[PDB]
Amino acid sequence: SHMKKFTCVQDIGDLKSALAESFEIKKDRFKYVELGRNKTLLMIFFNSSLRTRLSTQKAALNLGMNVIVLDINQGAWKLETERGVIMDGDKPEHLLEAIPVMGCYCDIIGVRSFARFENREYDYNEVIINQFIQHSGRPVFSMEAATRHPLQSFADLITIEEYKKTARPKVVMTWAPHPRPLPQAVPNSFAEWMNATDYEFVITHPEGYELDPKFVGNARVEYDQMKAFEGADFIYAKNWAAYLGDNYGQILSTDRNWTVGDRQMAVTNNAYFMHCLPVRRNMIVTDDVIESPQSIVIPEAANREISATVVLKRLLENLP
Amino acid sequence: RGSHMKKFTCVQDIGDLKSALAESFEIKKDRFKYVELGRNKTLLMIFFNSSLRTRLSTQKAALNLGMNVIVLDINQGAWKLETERGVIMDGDKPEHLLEAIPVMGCYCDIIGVRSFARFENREYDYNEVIINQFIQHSGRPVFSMEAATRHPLQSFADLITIEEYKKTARPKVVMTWAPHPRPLPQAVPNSFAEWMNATDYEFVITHPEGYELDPKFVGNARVEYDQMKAFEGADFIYAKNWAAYLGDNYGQILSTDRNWTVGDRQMAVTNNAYFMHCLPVRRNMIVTDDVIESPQSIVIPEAANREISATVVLKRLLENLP
Amino acid sequence: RGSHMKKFTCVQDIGDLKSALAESFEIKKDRFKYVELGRNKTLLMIFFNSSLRTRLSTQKAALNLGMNVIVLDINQGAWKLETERGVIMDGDKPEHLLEAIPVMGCYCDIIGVRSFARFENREYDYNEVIINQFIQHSGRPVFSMEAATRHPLQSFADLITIEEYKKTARPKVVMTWAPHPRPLPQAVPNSFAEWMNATDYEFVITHPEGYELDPKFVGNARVEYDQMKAFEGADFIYAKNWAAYLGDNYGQILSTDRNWTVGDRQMAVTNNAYFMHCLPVRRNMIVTDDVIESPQSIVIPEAANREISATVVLKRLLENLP
Ligand SMILES: CCC[C@H](NC(=O)CCC(=O)O)C(=O)O
Ligand SMILES: CCC[C@H](NC(=O)CCC(=O)O)C(=O)O
Ligand SMILES: CCC[C@H](NC(=O)CCC(=O)O)C(=O)O
Repeated sequence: SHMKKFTCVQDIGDLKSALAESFEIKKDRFKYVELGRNKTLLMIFFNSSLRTRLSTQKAALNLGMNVIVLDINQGAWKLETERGVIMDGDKPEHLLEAIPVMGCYCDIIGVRSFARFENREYDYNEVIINQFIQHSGRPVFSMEAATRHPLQSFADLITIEEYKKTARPKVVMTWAPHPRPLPQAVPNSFAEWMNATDYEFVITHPEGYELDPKFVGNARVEYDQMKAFEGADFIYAKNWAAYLGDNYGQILSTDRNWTVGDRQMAVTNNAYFMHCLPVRRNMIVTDDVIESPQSIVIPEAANREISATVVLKRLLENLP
Repeated sequence: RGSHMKKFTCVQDIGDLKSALAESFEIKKDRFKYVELGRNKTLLMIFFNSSLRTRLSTQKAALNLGMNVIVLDINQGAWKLETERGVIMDGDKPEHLLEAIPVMGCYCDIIGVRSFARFENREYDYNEVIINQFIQHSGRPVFSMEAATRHPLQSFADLITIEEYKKTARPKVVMTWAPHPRPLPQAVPNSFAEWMNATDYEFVITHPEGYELDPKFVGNARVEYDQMKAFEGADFIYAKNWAAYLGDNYGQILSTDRNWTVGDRQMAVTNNAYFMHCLPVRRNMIVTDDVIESPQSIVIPEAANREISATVVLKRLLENLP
Repeated sequence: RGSHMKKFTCVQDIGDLKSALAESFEIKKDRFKYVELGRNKTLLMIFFNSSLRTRLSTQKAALNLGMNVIVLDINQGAWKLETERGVIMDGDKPEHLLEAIPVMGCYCDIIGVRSFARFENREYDYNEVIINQFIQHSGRPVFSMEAATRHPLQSFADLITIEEYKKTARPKVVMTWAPHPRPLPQAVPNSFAEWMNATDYEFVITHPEGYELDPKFVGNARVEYDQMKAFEGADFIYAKNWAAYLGDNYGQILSTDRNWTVGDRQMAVTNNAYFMHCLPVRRNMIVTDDVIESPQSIVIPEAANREISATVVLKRLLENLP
């Protein structure tokens, strides 16, 4: 109703009407194509992106909006994040001017800023995405911040609601091996959203990979993957670098027994396989599992356009 | 057949050249006549390689039809893609082509893909594996922005331009090889041969020994190893370099013999022939500064038609969307 | 002029400043008043160098008028261009500016170009070769997004903002140099001077010894080598760095004297002068964290005006298209 931003599941409000708007748009994609007329959306990327990048633009177009995609670093000037420093080097511009400026030429702003893993507090305080909310002078929405990825999660919800065979399915989020250290933003956001639902949500990961409590909530945590997978209805695999104190942003394991393969899927209740994507085949999941019919990885991606369209619509409706 | 365009990768896709030409000139005359046809329709242009002409003329084409445009440079703004299936993705690539293709198809209505020959495996390039995967798994109509072995958008523009300047019904069009510093794909030459072979033009291909093109593209086109003989009485000169193709020289430079550089020497022997080149062009390599700057050079009006060929193709595709 | 705009590279192109500012504030008031003027008209924005403000603001401006927009980053998505004629293109560059320019002109209606001075040859930069070749060969109206020696879109933005906040009819506007770690083009300064010199303002330029600008730009503007003196009783402080321009020091850094860094010390001596800067600004080099964050700083409302200057220029250009 009165959406001023979109960085967490709280901003979307009641999940019932949110899911209603979602399926309404899936049914009539351009129904609100006149809503965003003469409204401009500025998409800012500090990181790579295929899905968010494409689906958000399609989403804005579904609402008749103008779209400006800006890849800082590539086309603009490197930004100085720390205040008070003497800008006599690498950075030609300071985030403190850049943010307000960018806000001068748009109506809504989308920002993607991966966790830098330099300082756990700096990341978890979502300093950057917050400065955009504080000084852009425009409604801001996350395209993945340091600790959350609402647009993705919202999409994960829509798709599960879409394929679930029972009213309260067992949804198991599972960790998987990866060669590089990834943020825990996707995992945090998933947990955050599944917890807002009535699903039988379970989190499984190797020892040492506990996520932030404020995110895990009262979700059951199982250190045995095969157990957690038992009778699952949906498997949401995703890797994430450590989080606890002395290991923040670190790779503690690359154990390939966690790679979601047929073995683990067999113990499930013919569960569907999900994943936000990008996905490293034969690392996170076997070719067979991802290529199998229980894999709804694509319908999942498709819904990204919907979550984004719905969010964008709400944001527009609340514009002055 | 032209009213049933499901894709656009070769000359067969365009159907009757007569009507295809008719539309081309209709649109040259009235650029935004169909600006309402693709309203709320979205085009996704995907580049795996650099581009100026295709990049710019396709977007303009899309806009002439009122479409929405999204240009994506994989590698630059996205994640590197793994092209081989079955491999363990424990390295350089975060995403696999198998997921990327379908994903991309989710957010648009029509897809345009540019993927140059990689020259790593001839079969891989000539079976057009990549471009075909986009066709098989994208879920959308796909048009080539230059694949490994063809470049229909260009050749279509070439046909339009030749039909636009030709002084006779069946001119002598000579495609000539030229020296180049790097190994280039035989896509433009192939596609040119294919389109010209589809016309009633007197088509001749001239290149040094060792640079013969795939027979399926050469067709029954006369092949002349004496550049000066080929140029005689020509009405159009289509210069373009391409790396070797046969046997052990696939994707190799056999020579950089500057005797083939198109200079006033060869042009003189022609019937005051027009000079054409798809661009980019390395001056004083492929063609002399004098020739390319000469009034017979229609290099630009040629490039300009790239907008027309793309508009007609996109229009056909729109008309055949579900 | 102004009513017959065929380009926009310098202040003469805008014409009568009075009506120019009239349109500027008309648009600030009603941003999409002419959203139908540029329908089906396409704008091509070319970038040879980085940009945040021109890049963003120009697109917004175009969208205000309902135009189609294509942003192109040569080097990134296109092929590297050969700027010199007559060379044998057998290396780094696959395309020559001589084809590229005309080609780019084929797919749009209006062209915006950004080409920073290269500091390789003073005459080459001040003759504004590149920006002029676009004007000669694009076959389209060309507006500057910052050439080697001017940046009209910025200075027109500055004029709009100074007129927007000035407290008297003819304020004292001082443009002051400032230290920087790298050599920058004198485009912004030149351009600022040029626009100020066309106003009834009291214009003063202050910089270290050795940093005198091109006389053609300086005009009859007062040049004070004592920063503190110049700042005395100022109404506006327009800080900006620039590398040497005179003889043997073209494109060089003669000084990094931090006493010139605009701080509270200098602002103190002004008449509660506003602080301005085109941006990007290196904090604690050009200006103090405090001065820029101070309430006298109108750096952002200034930047916001970039959208207006570009919307007015684009509008005039549209109104003068065939
Ligand atoms: C609009 C100003 C553009 C430019 N500034 C830079 O190139 C600054 C880059 C740096 O600070 O290193 C200049 O001085 O002309
Ligand atoms: C939407 C997912 C984005 C990201 N994943 C990656 O960046 C994976 C990159 C890699 O595989 O190297 C993450 O975990 O947040
Ligand atoms: C439209 C032509 C595209 C490409 N050309 C190049 O890759 C030229 C590169 C160079 O000149 O270095 C080719 O030959 O297929």
